[PDB]
Amino acid sequence: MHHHHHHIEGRVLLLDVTPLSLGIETMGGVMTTLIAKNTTIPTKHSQVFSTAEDNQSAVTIHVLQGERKRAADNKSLGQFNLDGINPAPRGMPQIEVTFDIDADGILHVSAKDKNSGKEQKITIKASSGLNEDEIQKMVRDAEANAEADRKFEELVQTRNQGDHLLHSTRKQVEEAGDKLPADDKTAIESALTALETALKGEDKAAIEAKMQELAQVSQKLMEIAQ
Amino acid sequence: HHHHIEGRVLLLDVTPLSLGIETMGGVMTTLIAKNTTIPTKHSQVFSTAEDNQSAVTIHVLQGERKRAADNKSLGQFNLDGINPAPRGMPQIEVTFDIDADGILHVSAKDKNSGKEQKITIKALNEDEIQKMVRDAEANAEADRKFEELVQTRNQGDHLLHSTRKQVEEAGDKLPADDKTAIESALTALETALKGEDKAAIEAKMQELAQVSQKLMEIAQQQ
Repeated sequence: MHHHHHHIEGRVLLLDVTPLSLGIETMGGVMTTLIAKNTTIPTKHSQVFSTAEDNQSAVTIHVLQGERKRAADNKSLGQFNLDGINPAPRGMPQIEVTFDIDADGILHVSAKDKNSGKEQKITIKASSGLNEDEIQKMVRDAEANAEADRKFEELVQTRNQGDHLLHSTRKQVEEAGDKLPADDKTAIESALTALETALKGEDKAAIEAKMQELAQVSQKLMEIAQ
Repeated sequence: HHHHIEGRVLLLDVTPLSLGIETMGGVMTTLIAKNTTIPTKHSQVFSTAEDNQSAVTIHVLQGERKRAADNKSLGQFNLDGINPAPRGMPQIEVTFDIDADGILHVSAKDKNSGKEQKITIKALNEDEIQKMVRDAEANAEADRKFEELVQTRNQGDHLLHSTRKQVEEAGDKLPADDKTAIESALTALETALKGEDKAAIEAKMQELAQVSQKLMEIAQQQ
């Protein structure tokens, strides 16, 4: 006797639901959703995130509310800081961010360093403002821009992948005095400047091609100097 | 190196597929989304889909498909001991917890009875993962239309049964022509739920609400 008259919703009378999605801002200005809309309070989500660059001592938890992928197109609840992270390469540290909304509708956002054991913790309301004309306007707007939103997401991904290489190679440009051959660092310079201008923009794996081009130039020097 | 936060953290694995449970309508409700960093923990609250429901079946699904039959079943468990009540009343807290080793812990806890059941599933292959993602990509429109359809059906079903309860509440004080109209609208809606069209359903829901005002007040006065 398994599943019949055993089913599940999804809808619970005595409890509130989240009017619209809640999350944090991540590199590239992208909203990473933690608690999705129409989620029934109380709810809790705990997830690990990391620093966006090498030797980074601090991160800003930025709480966003909305269905848009672009952070700026989402309502910004509030933000706080967590510092005192032992330096380490980009992606190395482990920051546990937790969104816990209680029965009263109070969002408890916390960020913890799994290394130091240090945690900054705040509460904020998800229930303020709103007024469903607003909510519906927001979600409808999200429905309108959905394609552009997804495109933007993949774009940002490729982008940050490029930014990492930019910062890296630029930080790796001088291993020693004049160790890197002269006039190579010139073409390299025009290359990565033209890369900074390659992303203020829209497109594409074109950037990616530029990246796979700029990886193998100084790769000579660097690899032989390893 | 300014202030930012990257979602990608190395040394830590990531969910290959979306994980969730089967919910009313035969739809897969996602708790832990695809490409989420392990360890991760998500918790929500669910209720019964029916009145006087003494138990719930937690059916754990993995995949990007909206239909439950279109995803992978990781396991199931029954939670009994639930004090029979109207639907929506019981509070069943469902938790998905994937620890560092990649182990899935799914728990369900009835907050009234305090009784709790918990399963642990271990850790598909690259093929059939990419097959799943592929099927998702291909059928995405059909899936979305399906999810919307089941949302609408759920709405209309709540409306249907609550209205029927309102009728049963006072059927003696309810006018004959009014009763006939209401029951025609109910039968119409019930029939429309079995269909594939949203607009038809929300229409019949509308029309049902249009003739139900007297029923509302009369039910109240009892």
